[PDB]
Amino acid sequence: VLSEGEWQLVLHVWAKVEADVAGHGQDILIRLFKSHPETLEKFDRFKHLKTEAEMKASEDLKKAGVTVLTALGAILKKKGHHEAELKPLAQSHATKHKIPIKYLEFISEAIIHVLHSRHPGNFGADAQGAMNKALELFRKDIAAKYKELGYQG
Ligand code: HEM
Ligand SMILES: O=N[O-]
Ligand SMILES: O=N[O-]
Ligand SMILES: O=N[O-]
Ligand SMILES: O=N[O-]
Ligand SMILES: O=N[O-]
Ligand SMILES: O=N[O-]
Ligand SMILES: O=N[O-]
Repeated sequence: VLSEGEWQLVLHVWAKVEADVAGHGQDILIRLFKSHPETLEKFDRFKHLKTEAEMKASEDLKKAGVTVLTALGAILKKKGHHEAELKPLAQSHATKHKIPIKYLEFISEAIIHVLHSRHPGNFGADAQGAMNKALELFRKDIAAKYKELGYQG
């Protein structure tokens, strides 16, 4: 359970993300795909992209990134009261996309990497720790839902 102060660190850096969600989503998904190429294979629509340049020019990839961060933002803004939001997301990611928890770990790592790079004004050690705690809570609650749904994750 996060403190209100931890949530405010999370939401203060999230506010900067929201200045340009598309740009942040491109940097985050590209970092994920570069750092863990096997994750790109889950995306039928742009799994053929070969290079970072191709990835940056992909309007579909950009839209995916917006979709991810907007859904994650809505979850973060619930400050742990995210049961309703997590239901559909868990279901799709368990049953349709087949995203293992290990891959949610990799995207959390990519998020933290990009925020650290872009937002040193709002992402010092305390803020990074709060964001890690928020992402760990997300993964914990998603993992519990996966088990309910029948997916070993
Ligand atoms: C913070 C973590 C994540 C969030 C909040 C998120 C959110 C979303 C949302 C909102 C959608 C659209 C609706 C849906 O299908 O549920 C989506 C689609 C998808 N997500 Fe995620 N996602 C996350 C992580 C991942 C990861 C790590 C992968 C793969 C390694 C993944 C693979 C997919 C795929 C394959 C689709 C379908 C995209 C398409 O139609 O081309 N997601 N995700
Ligand atoms: O009270 N701030 O963790
Ligand atoms: O895309 N960052 O390595
Ligand atoms: O496509 N924005 O959630
Ligand atoms: O706690 N949300 O499943
Ligand atoms: O409650 N969403 O399946
Ligand atoms: O649960 N929808 O893919
Ligand atoms: O993308 N992780 O450093």
